[PDB]
Amino acid sequence: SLSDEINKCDMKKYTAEEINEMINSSNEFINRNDMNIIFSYVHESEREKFKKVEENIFKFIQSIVETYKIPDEYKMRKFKFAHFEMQGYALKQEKFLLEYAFLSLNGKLCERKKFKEVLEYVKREWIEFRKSMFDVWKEKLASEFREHGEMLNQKRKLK
Amino acid sequence: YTAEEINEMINSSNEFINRNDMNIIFSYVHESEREKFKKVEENIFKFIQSIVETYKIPDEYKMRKFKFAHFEMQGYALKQEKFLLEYAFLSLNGKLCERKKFKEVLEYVKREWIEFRKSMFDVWKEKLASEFREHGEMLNQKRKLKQHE
Ligand SMILES: [Cl-]
Ligand SMILES: [Cl-]
Ligand SMILES: [Cl-]
Ligand SMILES: [Cl-]
Ligand SMILES: [Cl-]
Ligand SMILES: [Cl-]
Repeated sequence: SLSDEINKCDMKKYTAEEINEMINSSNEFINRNDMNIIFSYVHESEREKFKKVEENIFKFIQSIVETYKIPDEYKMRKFKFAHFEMQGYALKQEKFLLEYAFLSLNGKLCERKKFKEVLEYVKREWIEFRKSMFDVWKEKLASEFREHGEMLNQKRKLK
Repeated sequence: YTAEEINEMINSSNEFINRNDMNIIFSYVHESEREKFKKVEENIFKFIQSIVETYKIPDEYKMRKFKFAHFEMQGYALKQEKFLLEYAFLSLNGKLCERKKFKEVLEYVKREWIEFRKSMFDVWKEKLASEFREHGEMLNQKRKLKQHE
């Protein structure tokens, strides 16, 4: 749609031409800003292309769904869990490539102080993530189960 | 890998840290956060068990909803790990790099992603095709069985 194009044009930070220009620059060295811009563009490009692969898989499985008149309940539940498994494999691939890029672009050593700072931030963010997850999912499932339980009691009272 | 070994490594008097240690610490930390996440899920599920018993909700509904919630939570946990891996990569990477070397790394990352995408397409077409074709065939057979009364 039109609004999706306007919202994207109004948000664009990088072009493909800019990125190719940066990659192909005659400059012997490349600074952290330019490296971050390129990795942000690449992360985004790989994220979009991955989604197109998932669409193509789901379009293909749709042909089997229609051949065997498979109900939507089964189709959507299986598509949902497959999406999760594919995300899982993509994270594992990105993890290896981030480690590859980290070791290839830097020296053998890093300041222990800086490493300890990053590590303390990761640990604090995980505690914060876990607290939030507890509160969010406890409420999501409580409402869903309490509601379904009220619906059952209704059907039970009727009989 | 012990909790004493990793605390010893982080608290080392050594001014710098090598790859071997940095990876052995991030592996231990990824594992520790993975265990701690599972404890949060258990706590949620224990709480929902109280509502299950209050309304006498059947196990079939309970387990199916717990399975789906698990995958949604793990989905958010993978996204959180991805952000924190990216955070650590950008924070520890140096201010300058030889452009030649950067271009080489970038060309490798791009080729690996093309290879990943080709493989993923094929692998997941096969996993879901077999699963759906099998479920479909069993549905037709169950339908013919009821229709032949
Ligand atoms: Cl079904
Ligand atoms: Cl990557
Ligand atoms: Cl470094
Ligand atoms: Cl499972
Ligand atoms: Cl992490
Ligand atoms: Cl890293």
